[PDB]
Amino acid sequence: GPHMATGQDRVVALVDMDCFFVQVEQRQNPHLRNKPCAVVQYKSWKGGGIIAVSYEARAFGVTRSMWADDAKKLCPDLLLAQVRESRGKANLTKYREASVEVMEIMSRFAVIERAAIDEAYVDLTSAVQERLQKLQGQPISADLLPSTYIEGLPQGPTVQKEGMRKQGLFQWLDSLQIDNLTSPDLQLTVGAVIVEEMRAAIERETGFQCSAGISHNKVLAKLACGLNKPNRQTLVSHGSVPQLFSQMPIRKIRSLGGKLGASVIEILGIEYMGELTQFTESQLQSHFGEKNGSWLYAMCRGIEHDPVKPRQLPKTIGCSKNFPGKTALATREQVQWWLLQLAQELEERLTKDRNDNDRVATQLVVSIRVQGDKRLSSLRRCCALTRYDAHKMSHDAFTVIKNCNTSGIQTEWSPPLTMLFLCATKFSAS
DNA sequence: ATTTTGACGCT
DNA sequence: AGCGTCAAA
Ligand SMILES: [Ca+2]
Ligand SMILES: [Mg+2]
Ligand SMILES: [Mg+2]
Repeated sequence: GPHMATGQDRVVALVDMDCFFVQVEQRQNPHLRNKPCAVVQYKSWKGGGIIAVSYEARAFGVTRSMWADDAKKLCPDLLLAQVRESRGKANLTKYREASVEVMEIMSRFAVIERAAIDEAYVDLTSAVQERLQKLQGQPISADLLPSTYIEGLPQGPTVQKEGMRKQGLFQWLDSLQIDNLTSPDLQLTVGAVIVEEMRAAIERETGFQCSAGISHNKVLAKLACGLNKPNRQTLVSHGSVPQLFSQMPIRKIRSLGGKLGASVIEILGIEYMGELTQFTESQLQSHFGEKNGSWLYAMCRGIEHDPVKPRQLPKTIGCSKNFPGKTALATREQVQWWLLQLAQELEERLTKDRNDNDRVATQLVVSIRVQGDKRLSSLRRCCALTRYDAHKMSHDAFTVIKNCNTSGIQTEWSPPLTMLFLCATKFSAS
């Protein structure tokens, strides 16, 4: 009752760019705008692997991970943009730079946590308090929320999408208590007003559209974001959680899409997030561990305390290349040449990072995969990163992995290498 | 023969 | 430290 926390103490948004790499390429090449199109890496093997897909192309069934040759079977007029190749490998610089554009705009509004190349969490609690003080009891107009959905509405006693959106928004705003500055629902609504402004700023200043979720915590904000993509935002209130979770597959909640979620389903014999409420906290801890159990117990009630971390920059800078099938590296010269290629890209990126962000990486992580291992990485070794020099870094990586070559012949490498990975970590101020 | 990333937990 | 899990485009 009066002491039960309800996880309504914060306003958190999650902003996620729509079909991000596709929008970067469509900005650059107007011929691709408003077309079925996809972004592809490499071309010789089956036309290249698709990594991003416009919504027009998704209508034909094109998805990520599809070979372009296969996507063309579903969508013969599919347009393609290729990821840049430098030093023999795909190079994602253009997308990293576009990400910085968006992250810098979002940081004007609030502290952000960079969650991926195209998404960030925003802690809006303080901005909301400020805006409520500015508003001075003034009601919030639907015109301030032109792209907002209120999850769960309309309800109770138009057949077009925008009509339904407005009906739900009208029901929500008609029922708000705008004179109570401590009302969580009002706080979320002001949060959504701010996110409309942030999304408008992103589109105005970059050309890129995005979706967003607004709720009381990161997990619900992320879930909310996906409910009405693209180019829309969704408010998930605390009160919407029971109905929302009553038919929500467990795997849809962030962190439950893999083995742990599968085990929750198998061990407990349930399917939907809401079914978790019938277990005690101790029961959940007994199956999934102390941390996961407490997290599940609160999360299924819509409560999560994970903070929006103040971190706009990536914590690592890495470069990786697979060598599948017959292309596996089987000679020492090959291994050294590709380590050099990777180290040269890494050096370029590190030097730019040092100039932009006043920091230096101090550890180099080398990871490899040998033919015949189901795991992504077969071996990982670290060494000191003391100089931003590609030849030194490639030599040091070779030194730390050379003992993996079983082959009695110095010139031959066995078992062949199917992946090389260099990652700069452990940044210190500079 | 998706590939190329990036964060964080476990022991 | 090295390995594993989960998640982005
Ligand atoms: Ca996205
Ligand atoms: Mg994303
Ligand atoms: Mg995606």
